[PDB]
Order: sequence, then C-alpha cells, then structure tokens
Amino acid sequence: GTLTPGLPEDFLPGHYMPG
Ligand SMILES: [Cl-]
Repeated sequence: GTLTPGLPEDFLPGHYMPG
C-alpha cells in the first residue's frame, strides 16, 4: 500500500517498510 521498496502488502499492491 505504499510507493516505497520493501515487503509486499497484504491487500493492496505496492510495498512497505516496517517500523
Ligand atoms: Cl511484489
């Protein structure tokens, strides 16, 4: 659910950085 690199999100495309 974000534009950043990181882990895939559960329910939306895009990724997130934990923390
Ligand atoms: Cl992915």
